[PDB]
Amino acid sequence: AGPEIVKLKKILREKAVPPGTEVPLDVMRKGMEKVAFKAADDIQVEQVTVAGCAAEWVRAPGCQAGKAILYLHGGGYVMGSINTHRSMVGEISRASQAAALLLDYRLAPEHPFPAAVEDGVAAYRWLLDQGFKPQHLSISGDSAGGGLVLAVLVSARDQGLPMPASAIPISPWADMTCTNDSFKTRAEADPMPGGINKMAARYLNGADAKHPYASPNFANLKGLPPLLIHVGRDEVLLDDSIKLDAKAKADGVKSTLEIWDDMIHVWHAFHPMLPEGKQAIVRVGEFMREQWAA
Repeated sequence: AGPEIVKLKKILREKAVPPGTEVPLDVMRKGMEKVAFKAADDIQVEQVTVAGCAAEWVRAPGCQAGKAILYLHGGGYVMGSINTHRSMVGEISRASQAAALLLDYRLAPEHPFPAAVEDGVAAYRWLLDQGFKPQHLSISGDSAGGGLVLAVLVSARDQGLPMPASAIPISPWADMTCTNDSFKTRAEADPMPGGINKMAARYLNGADAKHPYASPNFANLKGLPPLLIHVGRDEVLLDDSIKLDAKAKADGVKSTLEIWDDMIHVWHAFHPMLPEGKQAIVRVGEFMREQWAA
């Protein structure tokens, strides 16, 4: 284990709210906003509106004309924004030499499932309408946002939309039942989970937790484009990614799973102080670019 991850783990444990204290949603939202990394100052940004949602085009230096990432941010379907994610997304734009469309999709409990999926589908539709070719498109996202990547592809496929060249779920939450072994197995190693059930409850609002667009580990994934799945060994959501990968394989989908030893939930987001964070982002961009050559 690098010294950075050890130090980051320690920091994350100090700051965590003890297990079981109920933090109000508005407190969690504001906290997440207040601690958001500022994006690199060579990242520029352009505010647009897409499918009735605020979005930003997030363009690092070196972007290729004609290419785009639909980016779907994490936050358990209940929090996160353009602000919480602009930094990391700017580094994914840098690594993939493509502009990212960062969508402020509708969040539960105000807008429960399937609002976020409708927003992602419509955003993808918007990109095709703007004239981006599907073979020039990628979709990526972290945590809740990473399951939503898969939910969007499935829903889009069902609606006759063409698939993009690739998809990169980062630490995807793709199974709202939260029953996988790793919630027990990886819980000690994970400094980042009865709070994950509250999110699920807020998102679902009574809907089937095995609904394909809520929990794409139960969806038919046939026809989806090549996947890169990043997950940390040291995370409660390990099993979501292992099982996602197996599902995709079974379903005929080209899938590459990288389990990064010693890594935590969306360790990418800590790229400013974590060498592996930077490395994993460079890898995401490498894969998007590889898939854009094939």
